[PDB]
Amino acid sequence: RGSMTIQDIQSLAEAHGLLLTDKMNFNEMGIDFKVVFALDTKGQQWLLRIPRRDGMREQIKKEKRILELVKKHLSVEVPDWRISSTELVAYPILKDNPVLNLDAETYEIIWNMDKDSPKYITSLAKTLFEIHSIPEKEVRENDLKIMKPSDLRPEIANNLQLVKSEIGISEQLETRYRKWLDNDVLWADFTQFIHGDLYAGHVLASKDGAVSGVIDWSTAHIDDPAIDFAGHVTLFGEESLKTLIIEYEKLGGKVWNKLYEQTLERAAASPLMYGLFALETQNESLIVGAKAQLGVI
Repeated sequence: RGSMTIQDIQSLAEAHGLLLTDKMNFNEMGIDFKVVFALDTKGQQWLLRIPRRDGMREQIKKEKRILELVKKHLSVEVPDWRISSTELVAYPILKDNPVLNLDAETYEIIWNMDKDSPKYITSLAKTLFEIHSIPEKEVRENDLKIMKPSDLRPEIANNLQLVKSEIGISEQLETRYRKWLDNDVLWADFTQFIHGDLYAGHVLASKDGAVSGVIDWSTAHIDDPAIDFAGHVTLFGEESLKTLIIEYEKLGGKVWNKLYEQTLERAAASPLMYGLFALETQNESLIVGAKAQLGVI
């Protein structure tokens, strides 16, 4: 970006009680945050998230609350936000690398783990169980979004009609979403605390596939549990999804007979959810990417 120097970053961090070496890497793929991998003067590795624009205070305080809450309930590491202002978010680096990363240029998937690892399935299922176990009372106490079963279909109906109007959508994708909305028996009669964007990019694991951490908690709220399975089906396939649901159930994960079906519809609905995102932001580059996934390109 060249928007700020290492000295500018050292000054920001020092102002929040963090003294940084001049050894820094950048990740500029984030639309909301400039990301920095930094070293403090004791050799501790830090992740800095520096907001790209003003107005993100509510977003940052909410994620802070979410991390404080999930920290009490998960066996795996989550970011420990020791700094959290409108100017800077900072946490010490966690134990393991993400399951995959994206090529800086092309956004090609680079697997850090053997995708076929069954230790990924057993450990991911345990984490899913602990996240989904987080009590509603505690969620309400933290002023987080709570979607009830009866809220889900109205909301997605409104998303469909909005995205069709503003971005456009293929006849085949629109009819799949309409059939999904009318297919009552797919929709669970309970909602649970979910990560809200749980896919391999946000899961930290050893090379053998043992999940040790989960990052990027900004989207966490009470909603359709199937949202937390959707990101698995794309990258790992339907057989792997079946193995995961079974492993989840064995732990006492609350399922229904159509969780499988709902997950596939949720995954097939990524282009609609990206439509929504790209539409709020108003970034023209993002709207064009949306059109492509929605099949109007």
